[PDB]
Amino acid sequence: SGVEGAAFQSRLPHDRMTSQEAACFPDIISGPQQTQKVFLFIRNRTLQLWLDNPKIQLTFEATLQQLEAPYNSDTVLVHRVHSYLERHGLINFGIYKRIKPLPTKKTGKVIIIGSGVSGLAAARQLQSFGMDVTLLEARDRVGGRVATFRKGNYVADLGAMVVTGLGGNPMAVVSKQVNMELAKIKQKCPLYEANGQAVPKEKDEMVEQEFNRLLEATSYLSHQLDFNVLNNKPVSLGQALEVVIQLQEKHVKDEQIEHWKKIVKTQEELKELLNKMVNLKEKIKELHQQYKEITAEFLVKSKHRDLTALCKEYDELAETQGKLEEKLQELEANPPSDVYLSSRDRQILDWHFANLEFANATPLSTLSLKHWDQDDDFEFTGSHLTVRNGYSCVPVALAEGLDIKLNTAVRQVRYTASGCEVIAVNTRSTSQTFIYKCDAVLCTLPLGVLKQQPPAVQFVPPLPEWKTSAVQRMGFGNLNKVVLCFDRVFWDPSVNLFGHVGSTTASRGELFLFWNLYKAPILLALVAGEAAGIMENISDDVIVGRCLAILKGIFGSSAVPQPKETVVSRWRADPWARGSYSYVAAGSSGNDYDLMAQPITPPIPRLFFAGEHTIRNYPATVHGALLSGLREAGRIADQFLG
Ligand SMILES: Cc1cc2c(cc1C)N1[C@H](O)C[C@H](c3ccccc3)[C@]13C(=O)NC(=O)N=C3N2C[C@H](O)[C@H](O)[C@H](O)COP(=O)(O)OP(=O)(O)OC[C@H]1O[C@@H](n2cnc3c(N)ncnc32)[C@H](O)[C@@H]1O
Repeated sequence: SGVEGAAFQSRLPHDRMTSQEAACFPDIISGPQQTQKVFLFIRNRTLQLWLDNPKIQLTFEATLQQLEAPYNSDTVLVHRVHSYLERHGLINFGIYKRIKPLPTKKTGKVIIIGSGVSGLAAARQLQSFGMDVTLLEARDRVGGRVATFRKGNYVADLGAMVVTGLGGNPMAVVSKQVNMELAKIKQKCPLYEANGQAVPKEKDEMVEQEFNRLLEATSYLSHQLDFNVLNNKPVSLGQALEVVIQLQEKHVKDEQIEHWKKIVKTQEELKELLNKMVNLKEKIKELHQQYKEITAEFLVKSKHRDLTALCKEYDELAETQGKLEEKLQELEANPPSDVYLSSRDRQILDWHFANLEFANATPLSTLSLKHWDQDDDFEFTGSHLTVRNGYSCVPVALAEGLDIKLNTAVRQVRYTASGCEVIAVNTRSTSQTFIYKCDAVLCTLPLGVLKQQPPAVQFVPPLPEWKTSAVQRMGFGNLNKVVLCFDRVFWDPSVNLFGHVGSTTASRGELFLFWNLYKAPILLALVAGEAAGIMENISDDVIVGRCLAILKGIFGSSAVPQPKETVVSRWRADPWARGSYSYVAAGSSGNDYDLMAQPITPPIPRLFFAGEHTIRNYPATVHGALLSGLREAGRIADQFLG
C-alpha cells in the first residue's frame, strides 16, 4: 500500500474525498464515482512522489511523466490535482531544491508578523507562490517558541523539544529536509521520592494504574453522564478528578465499616455463646453433685444418661464455638484496605498529575473536563522522539532566503478595505519606527501576546467581539525548563528521563521531571503546573541550587558536581510569548480554535491568523504551528492570486 501510505502520511483517507477536495472538485464528487477513484489515485500517487523525495520540488511536469497509463493521459486532471496539493501545502512544502527557479516578478505584498514556525512555514509557501513577503520578528533570532541553547558542544532546547510520532506528522518530511537527528524516547522513567529513594516497581505500576483509572472515570462522567456543568460554572478536569478521588475514599470507608460490623457481630455471637456455656457448666456441676444417693440401679442409670445428655449439649457448643473463633480470626486477619491512598501513594499520584500538567502546560483545575483532550482523535502513530541536535535546526533552515527583519517589534496593525499598514519599532532604539504597507497581514502572534492587557499591539479597527471573546476564553499555559550543563555524566546514561516526586500537591510541578537527551553532559529539569509561573520569580542561582539538591538526594552528594553552564527559561515573563502554549480552558472548546483561524475582513479578507492557537486538531504543537502556516498561505494565495 504505497499510495495508500502516502495518503496516511498526509493525514488523508486514501479511499474517499475530503470535504475540502469536494469543494474544489465539485464536478468529481457529484459525478461518475469511477472518476473519483481516478482522482484519489492521482492524488495519492502525487503525494507518494513528493513524500518519497521531499528534498526536491515536485513539478506538474515530473508528476505527469511518472504516472503510469492511463493516468498520464489525463493531463488536465493531473494538473488540477497537482495545483491543489501544492497550493494547500501537501506537496512542495518545507525546504527543498527548486528545479523551477522563482519568477522575478512578485505579485502582491504580505507582511508576516512573527518569525516562528507558523510564520516561517507560511512565508516559504507564499514566496514559492511568487508573492512579496517580509517577516517582522521582535526577537534577535528566528524560531519563537522553538529555542535552542548552543555553546561549544552543549546543545539544549528551552522551548519545543519533542516530536510526537512520525506517522502522519508533517515534521517527518521537514526532518528529512533539514537532516535533524531524532531519538526515540525510552519508556523507563524511574521515580524518586523527596528523600531521594527510588519507588519500587510494584507501587510505581499500582499508582500509575490508579491514575489511568481515575482519568478514565472523569471521561465516563463527562462523556456519558454529561457531568460538565455545576453551579452554572463549567467543570474542570481537576475538579472532576478530586470528586472521583472522594468517591474512592468513600467506597473504601464503606467496606471498612461493613467489615467492622462483621467483626462486632461475630464478637457478640461469641460472648452470648460463652455465657450459655458458663450456665451449662453451672448446670453440670449441679449434677456432678447431688447425683450419688438403693433403687440406684435405676437412679444411677438415670443420673448418668442425664449427666451425659448435658455433654451431648456442651462440647456440642464448643464445636459451634470453634466455627466462630475460626470465622472471627479469619476476618481480623483479612481486613479491607484501610485507606484509598497512603500519604506516600498520594504524592506519587500527584507526580502523575504534574506530568499531565506538563503536557497541557497548565494546572488541572483550569482544563475543560469535556474538551481538554478534544484533539486526541488526531494523534499521530509511532513513538515520540526527541531532537538530539536541537530543534532550532528547523526554523533556522526554514529561514533560508527569506526577508526577515529581526529586532523589529510590531506595535500597530491597520487594515482597511483597500490595503494594510503595519507599524513597528526597533527594539534596539525604540525611537525609530517603521511603516510597512502591504495588501495583507498574517498575524502569528502567540495567544499570550493577543491576551496581553494593556495590548502589546493595537489593531485598527479593533478586532471584532467574536474574536476578542475567543482570545479571552482560550487558555494559554506556561512551562519552564532548567538546563544543567556538567562536564561529567553522573546519571544513568541508558535512561532518558526520571522523576522527582514532590512533597505537596500544590508544588507537585516543581522540578518533577529530568531529561537526559544530549551528546554533552546535560540535564533538563521541568517546572510544571502551578509551580511554572511562581518559579519564574526565583533567580537562576537559587533554582539551580534546588535542582542540585534534588539530584544529590538521588545520586548522593559528591556525585553531583557544580554545573559549568546553566540556562533557565521564563516563558510567562517573556514579552514575545507570555506563556508556552494554549490549552482548552474550562468554558472554552475546540471551536475557539476555529474562531482564532478566521480572517478579519472589513470588503474582502485582509487580516489573517496562524499559530499553534489557530489549529483545532493540532493545537499547542510545532507541527500544528507548521500546518497552520501552510493553511494560511493557501487561503491568502487563493484570495490574492486566485
Ligand atoms: C515554549 C514551549 C513550547 C512547547 C514546548 C515547550 C516549551 C517550553 N514543548 C513541550 O516540551 C511539549 C510540547 C508538546 C509536545 C508534544 C505534544 C504537544 C506539545 C512542546 C514540544 O516538545 N513539542 C511541540 O511540538 N510543541 C511544544 N511546545 C509548543 C510549540 O513550541 C509551539 O506550539 C510552536 O513552536 C509555536 O510556533 P508559532 O509559530 O505558533 O508561534 P511562535 O513560535 O511563538 O512565534 C510567534 C512570533 O511572534 C513574535 N513577535 C511577538 N510580537 C511581535 C510582533 N507583534 N510583531 C513582530 N514579531 C512579534 C514572537 O517572537 C514569536 O517568534
